Amino acid sequence: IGAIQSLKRLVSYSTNGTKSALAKRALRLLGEEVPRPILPSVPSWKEAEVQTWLQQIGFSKYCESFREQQVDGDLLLRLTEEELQTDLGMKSGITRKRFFRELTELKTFANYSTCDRSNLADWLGSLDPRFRQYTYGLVSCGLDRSLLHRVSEQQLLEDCGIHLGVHRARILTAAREMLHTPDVFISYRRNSGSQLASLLKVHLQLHGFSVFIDVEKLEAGKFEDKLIQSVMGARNFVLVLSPGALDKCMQDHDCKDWVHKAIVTALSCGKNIVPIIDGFEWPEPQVLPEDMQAVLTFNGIKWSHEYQEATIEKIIRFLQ
Amino acid sequence: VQDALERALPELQQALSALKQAGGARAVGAGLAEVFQLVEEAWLLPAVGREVAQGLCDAIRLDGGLDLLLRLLQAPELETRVQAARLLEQILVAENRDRVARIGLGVILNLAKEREPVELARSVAGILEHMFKHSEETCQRLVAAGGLDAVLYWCRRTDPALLRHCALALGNCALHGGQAVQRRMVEKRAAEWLFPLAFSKEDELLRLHACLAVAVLATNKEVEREVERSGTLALVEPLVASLDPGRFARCLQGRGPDDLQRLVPLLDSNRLEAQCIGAFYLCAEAAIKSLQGKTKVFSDIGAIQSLKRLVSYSTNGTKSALAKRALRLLGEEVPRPILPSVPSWKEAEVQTWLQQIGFSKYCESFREQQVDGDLLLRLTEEELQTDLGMKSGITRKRFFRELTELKTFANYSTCDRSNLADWLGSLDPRFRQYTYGLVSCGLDRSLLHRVSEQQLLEDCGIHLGVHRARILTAAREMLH
Amino acid sequence: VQDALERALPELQQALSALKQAGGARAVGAGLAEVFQLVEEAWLLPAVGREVAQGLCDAIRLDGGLDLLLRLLQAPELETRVQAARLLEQILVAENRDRVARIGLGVILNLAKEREPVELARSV
Ligand SMILES: NC(=O)c1ccc[n+]([C@@H]2O[C@H](COP(=O)([O-])OP(=O)(O)OC[C@H]3O[C@@H](n4cnc5c(N)ncnc54)[C@H](O)[C@@H]3O)[C@@H](O)[C@H]2O)c1
Ligand SMILES: NC(=O)c1ccc[n+]([C@@H]2O[C@H](COP(=O)([O-])OP(=O)(O)OC[C@H]3O[C@@H](n4cnc5c(N)ncnc54)[C@H](O)[C@@H]3O)[C@@H](O)[C@H]2O)c1
Repeated sequence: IGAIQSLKRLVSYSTNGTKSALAKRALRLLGEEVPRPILPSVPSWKEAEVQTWLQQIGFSKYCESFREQQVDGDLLLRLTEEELQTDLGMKSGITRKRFFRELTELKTFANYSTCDRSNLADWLGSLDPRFRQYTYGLVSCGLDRSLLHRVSEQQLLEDCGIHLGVHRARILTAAREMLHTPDVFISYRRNSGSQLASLLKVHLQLHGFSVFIDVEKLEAGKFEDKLIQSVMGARNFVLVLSPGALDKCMQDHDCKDWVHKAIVTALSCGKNIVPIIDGFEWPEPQVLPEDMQAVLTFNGIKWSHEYQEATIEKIIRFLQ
Repeated sequence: VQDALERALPELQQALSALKQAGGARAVGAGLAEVFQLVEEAWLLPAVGREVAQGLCDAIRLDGGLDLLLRLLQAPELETRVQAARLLEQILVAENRDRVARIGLGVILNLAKEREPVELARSVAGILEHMFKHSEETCQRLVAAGGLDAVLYWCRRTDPALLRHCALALGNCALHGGQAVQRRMVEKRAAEWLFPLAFSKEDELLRLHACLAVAVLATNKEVEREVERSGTLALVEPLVASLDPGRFARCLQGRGPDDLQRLVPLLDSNRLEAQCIGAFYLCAEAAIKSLQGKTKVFSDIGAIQSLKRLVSYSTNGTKSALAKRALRLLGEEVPRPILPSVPSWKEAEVQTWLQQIGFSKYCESFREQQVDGDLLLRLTEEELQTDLGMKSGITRKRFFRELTELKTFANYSTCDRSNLADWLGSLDPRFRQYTYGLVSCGLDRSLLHRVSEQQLLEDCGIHLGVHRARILTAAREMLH
Repeated sequence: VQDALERALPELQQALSALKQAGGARAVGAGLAEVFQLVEEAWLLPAVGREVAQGLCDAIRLDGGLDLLLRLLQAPELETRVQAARLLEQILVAENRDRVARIGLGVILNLAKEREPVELARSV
């Protein structure tokens, strides 16, 4: 009767685990082997995936034909009548038409994530689910959603390779009728201030606040060429106070520590300094140099690791 | 080999009978601890305990203990719940994952809502991590429900192992999810939560798996804009440049051929960070497979020709050094970087370009015809078919794909007067192949407004009419 | 052919061990002068010292002395800076240039800003 090849098509094109498990059990209780589920990224196929796709659907005669010609997944999506007839030894047009039916079934169930920029396969699928075979043919010509209104019928015939004129008319009709300086600077300590600074940057960029990070990237000998351009452009300032944050800022009477440079630059600018305390006691005013003693008079915010959302909202209520 | 199996089967029989028989409050957790300790003893055997641990997981599955663990995950007590979760974490093999996809989905998903204790979350993150590796249907059922939100909330923690489990969970979900799964991750900003996971200087594996997840999300062309707006691609290349693959190859015992096929389209997706991640991982795992004797897997899958394309078309020193080290640790030679001045090529550079990309059969064909770089840029269908003995159109089409890749990365300084290649590149980066075809006709920026379609077809040799229409439209609307 | 290699390897081993061990203000520059004088003796051999100088640059690279020179280029003293620069000038072979492109970019670029003394600039 021929239910075995239909079960092989169920296994090789499965989007459900139950029918695939039942088809694998049905092919296991019979006398033949079970096939494998194919990799959907067909433009990412090498030669072995093409050979496996040949072995699973019933083209075992033409396995040596594609291997000598070195046909990968990029050449399988772009194969025509003449290359099947002359170069591949597939002289019969009925065998070629069965191969194009299997190619239609393959190019329906395919992942085009490596080349589709504007999600053209879902545009083709919203009209008719058999239109998704020309996704590679329209993407490989350089098209997207913003360029289909200037495409003609000859460009779909010759370049995109759409042989049916009804599909060309429907694609043209549907293409014509419905288509047409950071703000928050964060200084942190190298030892235990990286994760809290990155977490503050993520929770501020969830609300659209542009945040500059990587002070340590500018610690490669660049003295003041980019720190001034970062802080002068920064609308606000966040001082991550790790446990032991201002230890290296004590007795630094030569302006060598980078966190001390950030504090002196922020006090020279006069920006809104918002300290973030993560288990850190307030240091003495007299042990710090006189160019940074004003940081102890700003309204700091204590950090809670299990109640972070209200703390981030309190930070957002204390910014511009 | 089979002695550890005969030592470990009846002990787990007695332990699973004790778990099935006793239903107390503290002896059940003690039995779970005994089974989990025997699992720890099973996985820690050098080159023995892999098949032993797979057989013991098969013995747990065939006894019915997986349904017992699914019952104990719904227990109201916390201690037996965390021991049942930590026992279920270490037994998720490819035969158990089918059973968990059949029944166990929805029970672990119920534990994904309880997020406050750390001892649940450290194991449930690993359970979801290994359950993202099953299929695309399980990825859709976890992302559409509250399975992705649990990982994206647990990325806020400071646990140096739970963040590893979350990084591997997002990486496996990006590898095995699909189009709609990547859309529901990135539209819910899953790439932004990897930023503390890509920067944390406490662990080195954690940043690597975070940048792996970032690169696999960045291999999708409909996604790359929000990933560049996330800012996590800037931390990939200094991380790969600052580390050495030999130490991370000695630290890790490799991955199978199914997972090796996931690292290959990282190199052919024309993004710098994804190519660096793929070259680093294939170099480390090529060192692993060169310690063993199974280096024929890369020739069966085909990553060697992609590494040769990385070396022969390198614009970065780090990915080129990693690809040269990966090809050196294998059994073949490394290629040389080509000279970009293709109109300045003589015959020997053309022969070298043939030898580096896989046209060793046609090396004697171009030498007798005296094809230099000027004739290589101006080669067509008929000269390949008749004069060069390349009768097959599929071989000609592979040669034109390699010619497209060559004429994309080419120096035209000897003939381009008005910088036409940057004019072609500003529209579409695949338009730079016709730079020689438009310059060789005598054109520049001040003459494209009087060019017709027939002049682009016959003289410039543009075979695609869509590209002809776009070039004519851009020549008419913005030049003059 | 290989006699100059066997004469020049343990002397550079002792000299790079003296550069790695001593961290003074004037003996380090004397060790840099000894290494640079042996480099001058290495490049001035008729049709012999090419592969010999390449092997000695490989021996300097595999010992870790290139990172030592990159550390001494960030020294606050001027004399050890100019001897480290003049030593780094004569050892830039195609295998060393990969290491300098990996790490050494940005340290030499920092010396590109200091332009007034001639003894730095002639070597940089
Ligand atoms: N030390 C540990 O605690 C430990 C170690 C490993 C696994 N586990 C547990 O095991 C479960 C996951 O294991 P898995 O089996 O599903 O892994 P997996 O299938 O997801 O990863 C592939 C593994 O299979 C191996 N492999 C498969 N085919 C191979 C081949 N042809 N040649 C060489 N190697 C091949 C690879 O080496 C690789 O380790 C999890 O529960 C995990 O916690 C624990
Ligand atoms: N007298 C000196 O002080 C002296 C002389 C030479 C080099 N150096 C130093 O060496 C470094 C640069 O040397 P380099 O090796 O990088 O030079 P290079 O590679 O930039 O220049 C090419 C050199 O390699 C030789 N060469 C390479 N392949 C050859 C081949 N197949 N056949 C014949 N000759 C071949 C050439 O003769 C030529 O001298 C610098 O630091 C420079 O100061 C110093």
